[PDB]
Amino acid sequence: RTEKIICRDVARGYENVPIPCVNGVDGEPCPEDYKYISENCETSTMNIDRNITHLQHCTCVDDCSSSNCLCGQLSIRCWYDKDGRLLQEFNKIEPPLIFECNQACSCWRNCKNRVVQSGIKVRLQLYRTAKMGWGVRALQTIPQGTFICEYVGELISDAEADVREDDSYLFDLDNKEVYCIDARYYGNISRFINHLCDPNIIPVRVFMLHQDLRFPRIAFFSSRDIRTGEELGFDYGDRFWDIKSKYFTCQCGSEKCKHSAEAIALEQSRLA
Ligand SMILES: COc1cc2c(NC3CCN(C)CC3)nc(N3CCCN(C)CC3)nc2cc1OCCCN(C)C
Ligand SMILES: Nc1ncnc2c1ncn2[C@@H]1O[C@H](CSCC[C@H](N)C(=O)O)[C@@H](O)[C@H]1O
Ligand SMILES: [Cl-]
Ligand SMILES: [Cl-]
Ligand SMILES: [Zn+2]
Ligand SMILES: [Zn+2]
Ligand SMILES: [Zn+2]
Ligand SMILES: [Zn+2]
Repeated sequence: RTEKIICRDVARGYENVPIPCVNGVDGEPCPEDYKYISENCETSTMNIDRNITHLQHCTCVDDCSSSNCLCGQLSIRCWYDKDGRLLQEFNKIEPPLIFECNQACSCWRNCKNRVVQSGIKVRLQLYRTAKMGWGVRALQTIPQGTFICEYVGELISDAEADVREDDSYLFDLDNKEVYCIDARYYGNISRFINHLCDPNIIPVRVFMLHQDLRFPRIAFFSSRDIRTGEELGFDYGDRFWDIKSKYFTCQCGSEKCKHSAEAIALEQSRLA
């Protein structure tokens, strides 16, 4: 059985780079049960605050690399280095909110605080995994702290999420009324990223063209150096697995697996 290229670009030209789809495992064609979108969509009135006068913004007359950048200060500091990668000191456990520069800033569109809004730069592939359906892998080495892709989908209310049958593609935007990104019907490449118990990417809340704090955009950055061919994955969290472990178990394969049939059996036994 050969590896076949089934789609030259699942994004249909909407990303900076093509994202091909291949299958070397089984006879499944390229997934078509969803609509690919490169940016979040709305299917109801969300009333996002898009008032330009409500934007906090910088007065920077340089490239925004000084500690005088208001946008950086909103993030404690700008966390991007000269090549757009998170600093080694970045809090990978409890990430701060990132405020990127925006249309109200005095700075230029190429300033040092515009990583997420510049879109996908790394080379990714949608591929058929052995045991986890479709997944997303790197076609190249990716240093720690590199922006990968955004978690994109349909913005829905908590109450709408509570009525959705298929909850397998939900990303929660928790706050203190709350919202979800549902990637089931409308999503980007991130909808295909599997759970790994030892993750190589972390989600980060970012603000760009608006600063309505109810609607952070979710940016995945590598949490360590990623090798060519390595499957991308993040921790779906204990909530997902509480609901789902009764239906299927984790196939991540890691010695550190917390959600496999074996690991679940050890915990059920260790309970006695
Ligand atoms: C199965 O994984 C998740 C399920 C749900 C879920 N599920 C059900 C919807 C249909 N009803 C009948 C029962 C609940 N509801 C909600 N929310 C939003 C916040 C809390 N609200 C009070 C409840 C509505 N969030 C979820 C988040 C999930 O994983 C997120 C991480 C993994 N992603 C990245 C793949
Ligand atoms: N570690 C893991 N073990 C087993 N199945 C997983 C997994 N991570 C993700 N999945 C599967 O993928 C769903 C999340 S959506 C991720 C893409 C999915 N593999 C697909 O083919 O479309 C989960 O509900 C589960 O069905
Ligand atoms: Cl094609
Ligand atoms: Cl409102
Ligand atoms: Zn600035
Ligand atoms: Zn700037
Ligand atoms: Zn700015
Ligand atoms: Zn696992």
